[PDB]
Amino acid sequence: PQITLWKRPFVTVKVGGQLKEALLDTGADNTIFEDINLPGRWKPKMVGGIGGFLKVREYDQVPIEIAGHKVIGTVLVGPTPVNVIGRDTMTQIGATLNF
Amino acid sequence: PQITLWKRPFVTVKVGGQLKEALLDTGADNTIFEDINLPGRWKPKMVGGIGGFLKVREYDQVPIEIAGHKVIGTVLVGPTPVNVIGRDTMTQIGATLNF
Ligand SMILES: CC(C)CN(C[C@@H](O)[C@H](Cc1ccccc1)NC(=O)O[C@H]1CCOC1)S(=O)(=O)c1ccc(N)cc1
Ligand SMILES: CC(C)CN(C[C@@H](O)[C@H](Cc1ccccc1)NC(=O)O[C@H]1CCOC1)S(=O)(=O)c1ccc(N)cc1
Ligand SMILES: [Cl-]
Ligand SMILES: [Cl-]
Repeated sequence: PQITLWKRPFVTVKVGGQLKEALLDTGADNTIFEDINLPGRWKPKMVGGIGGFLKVREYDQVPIEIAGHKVIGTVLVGPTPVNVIGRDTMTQIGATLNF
Repeated sequence: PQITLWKRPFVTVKVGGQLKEALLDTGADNTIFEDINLPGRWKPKMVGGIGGFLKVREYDQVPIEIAGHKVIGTVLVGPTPVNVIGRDTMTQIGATLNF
């Protein structure tokens, strides 16, 4: 797709085969969801945002699909106010910013 | 330009007569700079993200030079860890995400 930015750029995303929504966020290094339930053990991880630093759960090698693109990546789960697709995943799907 | 996302997408912009670097940020509703002097009146606002909220000054109808274009729009000013160009400004230069 080619999408403009008048509204928040949410996409449908299948993450661990569960159907969710998340914001394509070129300012996010990492991809983070609030309450998807991914199976298994996870690694503690820290992420930083406008307000400070949060402790999140890092789940490795998680399947993610966006726009027909099926990728394997790292997905954080933590108290983010909105689900975000970060640059890690966006480079895997060949996403670019254009103007 | 077509910007890939293997690194953080910084651009140089002019604001308040000064050259500043800012992150092209499709997750940011509005543009925010740290430490700039703008002349008009401002209004106090708050923005939220990862780790909580940030107090900013909202200046309305401010010029920014980004790429080759004069964009007039809202600019927020506050102690953001990184300057960001948000959707409010990117929409005015017809920026799009492509994937
Ligand atoms: C640029 C904003 C962050 C300033 N604001 C918040 C204030 O905490 C602000 C925090 C701050 C100080 C210095 C640099 C950067 C930030 N301290 C402040 O300036 O005092 C200083 C000047 C000398 O002594 C103490 S604000 O404009 O006052 C305000 C208040 C409430 C809301 N909702 C919105 C804005
Ligand atoms: C969380 C999104 C929805 C909103 N933020 C934009 C995001 O791109 C934000 C940009 C940023 C980069 C580095 C340090 C600080 C902030 N990155 C971010 O948090 O990266 C996290 C999530 C995964 O990787 C790490 S914002 O900064 O809170 C924000 C809110 C409102 C306005 N007007 C402008 C900015
Ligand atoms: Cl256990
Ligand atoms: Cl700068």
